[PDB]
Amino acid sequence: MHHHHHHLVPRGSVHHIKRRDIVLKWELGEGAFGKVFLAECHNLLPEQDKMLVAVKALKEASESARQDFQREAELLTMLQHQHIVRFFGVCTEGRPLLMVFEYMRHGDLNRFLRSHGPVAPGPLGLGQLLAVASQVAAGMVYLAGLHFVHRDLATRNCLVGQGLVVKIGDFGLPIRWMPPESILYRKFTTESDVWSFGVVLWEIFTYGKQPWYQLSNTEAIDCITQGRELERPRACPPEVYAIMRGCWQREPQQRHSIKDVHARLQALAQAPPVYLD
Ligand SMILES: CC(C)n1cc(C(=O)c2cncc(NC(=O)Cc3ccc(C#N)cc3)c2)c2cncnc21
Repeated sequence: MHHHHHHLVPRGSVHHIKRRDIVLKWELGEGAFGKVFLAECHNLLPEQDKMLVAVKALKEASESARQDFQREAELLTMLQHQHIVRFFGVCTEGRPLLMVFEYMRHGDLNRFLRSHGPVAPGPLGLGQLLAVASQVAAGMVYLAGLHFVHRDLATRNCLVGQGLVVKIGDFGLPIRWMPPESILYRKFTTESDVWSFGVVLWEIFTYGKQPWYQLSNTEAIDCITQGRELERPRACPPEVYAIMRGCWQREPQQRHSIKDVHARLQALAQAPPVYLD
């Protein structure tokens, strides 16, 4: 499960939260092994007696998944950045085992883009789309610096919090977001993550449309492996499409670096370019 992260070694133990300090409210979702709940957490942060958090409950007993649980928690406690999901700790007293994360009030970024298409309710403007893209790219610069390969960067795996703050997580193959070498050879690197970031840019600029939406799963695999490129979205300025093309170079060593992609998006976000569809 975490074999590709073997080079990442924790400095310290995970934060432990007493079960009685967690008060479950309602389900936010499920999926990947499995249930996510909104909850109140007591005695976590000094500033607030009680605070909202998101709690993931482990389904398995197992005891293989217990080893995976501990390793996952150890890796998540290392990820400390403004644009990476914030992990608060575990609860190991009793069953099921719990993982506690920061509550991000606006939910996943894919749903957010779809519900704010053509909080402040309404369509997201160019400056806002660039700000979302810049934040994801900032998170990816941090991951590249840690030599951490995400492997499933997609808007469904990002969260939106207070003031449109965006953070990268992984809520649980995402073939449509993968480069040819990942599909064909399961080669996952900083370079395959940058290709997926180019696909995330495409999702942002299409307001959360599915990549290769016109194709079946089989047609998409073949088209990616044969070298076809996603079309420039209507809301996408030329400056932004050039970034996508840089992320999508067939040769991984030719792809633009995430530091340059982030710096370019910062430059555009702090402007933005005078672009009208
Ligand atoms: C969508 C919705 C139901 N939802 C889920 C929320 C979660 O916080 C969450 C739930 N389950 C598992 C995780 N695990 C991870 O993200 C692991 C991880 C992997 C890679 C990186 C990197 N780089 C960082 C972390 C987090 C969440 C919070 N607030 C509101 N809705 C939320």
